[PDB]
Amino acid sequence: AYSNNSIAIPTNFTISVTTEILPVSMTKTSVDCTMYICGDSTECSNLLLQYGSFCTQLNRALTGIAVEQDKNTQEVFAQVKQIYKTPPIKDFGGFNFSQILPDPSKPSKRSFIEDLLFNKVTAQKFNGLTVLPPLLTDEMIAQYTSALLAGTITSGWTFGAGAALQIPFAMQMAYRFNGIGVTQNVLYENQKLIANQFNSAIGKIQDSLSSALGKLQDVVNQNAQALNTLVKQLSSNFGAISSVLNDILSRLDPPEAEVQIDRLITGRLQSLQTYVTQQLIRAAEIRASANLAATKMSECVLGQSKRVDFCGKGYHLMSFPQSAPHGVVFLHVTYVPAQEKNFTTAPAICHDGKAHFPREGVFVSNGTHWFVTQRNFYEPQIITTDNTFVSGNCDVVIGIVNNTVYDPLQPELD
Amino acid sequence: VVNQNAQALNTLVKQLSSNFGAISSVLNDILSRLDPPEAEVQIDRLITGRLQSLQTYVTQQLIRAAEIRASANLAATKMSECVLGQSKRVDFCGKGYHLMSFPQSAPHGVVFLHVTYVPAQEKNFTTAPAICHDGKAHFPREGVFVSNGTHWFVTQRNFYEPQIITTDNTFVSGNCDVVIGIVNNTVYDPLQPELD
Amino acid sequence: VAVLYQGVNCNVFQTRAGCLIGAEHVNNSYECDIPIGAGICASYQTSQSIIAYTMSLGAENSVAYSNNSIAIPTNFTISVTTEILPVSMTKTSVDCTMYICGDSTECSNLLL
Ligand SMILES: *[C@@H]1O[C@H](CO)[C@@H](O[C@@H]2O[C@H](CO)[C@@H](O)[C@H](O)[C@H]2NC(C)=O)[C@H](O)[C@H]1NC(C)=O
Ligand SMILES: *[C@@H]1O[C@H](CO)[C@@H](O)[C@H](O)[C@H]1NC(C)=O
Ligand SMILES: *[C@@H]1O[C@H](CO)[C@@H](O)[C@H](O)[C@H]1NC(C)=O
Ligand SMILES: *[C@@H]1O[C@H](CO)[C@@H](O)[C@H](O)[C@H]1NC(C)=O
Ligand SMILES: *[C@@H]1O[C@H](CO)[C@@H](O)[C@H](O)[C@H]1NC(C)=O
Ligand SMILES: *[C@@H]1O[C@H](CO)[C@@H](O)[C@H](O)[C@H]1NC(C)=O
Ligand SMILES: *[C@@H]1O[C@H](CO)[C@@H](O)[C@H](O)[C@H]1NC(C)=O
Ligand SMILES: *[C@@H]1O[C@H](CO)[C@@H](O)[C@H](O)[C@H]1NC(C)=O
Ligand SMILES: *[C@@H]1O[C@H](CO)[C@@H](O)[C@H](O)[C@H]1NC(C)=O
Repeated sequence: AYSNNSIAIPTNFTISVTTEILPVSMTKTSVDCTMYICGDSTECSNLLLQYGSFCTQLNRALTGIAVEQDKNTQEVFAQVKQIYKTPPIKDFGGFNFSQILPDPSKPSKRSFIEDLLFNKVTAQKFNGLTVLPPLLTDEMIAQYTSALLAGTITSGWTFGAGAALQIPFAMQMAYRFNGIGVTQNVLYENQKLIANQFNSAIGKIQDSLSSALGKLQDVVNQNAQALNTLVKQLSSNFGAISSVLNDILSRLDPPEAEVQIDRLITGRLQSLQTYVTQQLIRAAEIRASANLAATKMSECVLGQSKRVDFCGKGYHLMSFPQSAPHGVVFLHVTYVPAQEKNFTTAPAICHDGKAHFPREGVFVSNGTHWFVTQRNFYEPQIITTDNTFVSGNCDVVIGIVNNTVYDPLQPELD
Repeated sequence: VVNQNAQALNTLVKQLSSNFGAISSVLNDILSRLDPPEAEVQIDRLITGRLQSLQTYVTQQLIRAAEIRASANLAATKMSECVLGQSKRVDFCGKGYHLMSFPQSAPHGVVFLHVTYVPAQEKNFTTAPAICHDGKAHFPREGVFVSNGTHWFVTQRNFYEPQIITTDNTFVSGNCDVVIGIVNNTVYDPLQPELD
Repeated sequence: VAVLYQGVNCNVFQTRAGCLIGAEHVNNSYECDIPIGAGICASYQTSQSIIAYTMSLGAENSVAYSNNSIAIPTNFTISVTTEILPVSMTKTSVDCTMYICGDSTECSNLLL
């Protein structure tokens, strides 16, 4: 229902925690050029000398892809070069943080949620398909995620722009409310309710991740499928008589075998060209996912964002990053007002003959009453001379009513 | 970028010298060592090999152009956000707090120069979330209450500046029983001697 | 030099990257300099030689957390920083006739 004289104001609010997943890197692979076309044959190298520039381009291109996974891993999990210790005392005002911070007695340095994500996560070398291992282990990555998680719980946002500064958590959350337009007294009046809502939403997340991940197994699926695709090409002919070079060499002198060897060479070289171009496109797609995740790391975690729907859904408060195989997991802590009530409203108020405009609030009315409240939450205040400012007369305002203003200087006259 | 272009050109030039299975790479030697009806297979092998080289060169240049355009759009957004006005995004106009920025030209590119605002030294202090005067709670307007341990002040959240606590720096919104951490300390009203 | 192998299981130093020949393993860890893989970073320090060590994560510092104490900056600095970005690349054009065919008529006929 839309009207020219009405407004509805939030009265309660709820907190909720939202998950989003993004891939960060992908399996590194290096494919020899000679071995794939030629096994242990000496004559198979000689016919390949004419195309030596193709082997040098194909070996250089997978190296240039190989360094990109190292830059993608090195740009998201490293916004600080200081490892912040984790305090022993665990009282943070009633906000129970026993799930995202890692328990010391655990033998691995993951916490509980990283293990749930680790359990959800799902000879080849003879043909020359080598897999190189990533530069960083999951324990050192988990050391970086533990430093980043500790820095928001200890220093707020002023540790990634400068040297760390301590601050209790009770003022950190009130600093986050004034950034979205809410007075801080709503935090100080209802801390136990939000703390138990935050603990219940963490338990809801533990139940939701345990019941999904459709964007972190596919990137492994594409590489494993494409590798089996290059495997099956070893048994194709291309209009040849056999699929094994030593069988051609064992049965027919080399001059009477060059017509089969060149026909196998062009086909296998063409399949290498296909595999290399497919890896270049997927690597560029990963580069795009990596730069976007690095911006979310430097935007949601450090500082607070003024962009609607950049971190979660709702008015963003905090984030808590986690680490899982080949990808990051963000945990946004949004704020969503709940109950509302319809009310009569007015742009301005005339009293003395001067238009009284509200400072930071909006004028509301209950019929018998006239109050002012903050835009994003209900709290009724009487009209005073410290809550409005005067400007001009009352004839230029289309919608104005009459109501008396109490001067707080009346007892000052007594 | 200059290195990548000079390699991509040099490989095109080097591929001219390979026969790709032929008995010579010089077209005039093909036309002199066979009749064209029998030299068409050597010419077609050179045609297929040079077309494969040109195909790979073109695909490589299409690939590089898309990344260069992505970097140009990123520099455009830094041009309209770092140079003009301030941003409130941290780690997107250089380390720490950013004030203004200064574009400088460079061959195939641009160099930005930020002016960063970084705190340095600090001092330890005993805080309080809120202060109970006479039944009412006094929350600071935008400050945070600090105290050396013998005097209580209020200041901004990023720079030291002691100021005497006053009724014009706090607003009341209830009582003291709903707030844990509140201390007992009186508040000065500067208007009382003005009434005398 | 120090020759490193990838899949070869053998100053021999055996790692998860392969077999490492010609580097003296030490227990003193440093900031990474030359990355090899699996957490191994080599350097040329003390006599000085090609040494092998497990990388050192960031730098340690103590954190101080209280339930009633705050820290307020009292001095500030001004500095400048640089960021380099490429905006364009060299424009090139290649003719489909001259590259494929030098001087010849049937080489143009075959390309119809
Ligand atoms: C705003 O919503 C919260 C959460 O529902 C309310 O908190 C509950 O209040 C009732 C009061 O009887 C308690 O029994 C519950 O335990 C509280 N929390 C839960 C888990 O629901 C709060 O009272 C609501 N406030 C308003 C203004 O209605
Ligand atoms: C936090 O929750 C866990 C799991 O229920 C519990 O074992 C722990 O004691 C709780 N800690 C606090 C501070 O209540
Ligand atoms: C708004 O509240 C008034 C006062 O109770 C009531 O008369 C009216 O029906 C309400 N309007 C809506 C939108 O329900
Ligand atoms: C608001 O709408 C009502 C019903 O159409 C109308 O009578 C009244 O004049 C309107 N007031 C303004 C300020 O437009
Ligand atoms: C406010 O009071 C003036 C003077 O009596 C009157 O002319 C005007 O119509 C009133 N407006 C209302 C009813 O809000
Ligand atoms: C800090 O914690 C200690 C131990 O629980 C407690 O005695 C003290 O009152 C707390 N101080 C504040 C202001 O929270
Ligand atoms: C503060 O003063 C009130 C009233 O005298 C008293 O009841 C309360 O215990 C005092 N609290 C402290 C912290 O001294
Ligand atoms: C290397 O070989 C030795 C002897 O067979 C064996 O004990 C060891 O486990 C092997 N290590 C690896 C990395 O395979
Ligand atoms: C810190 O600030 C004071 C007062 O402005 C000044 O005297 C002192 O030289 C400054 N120190 C530094 C680190 O520049």
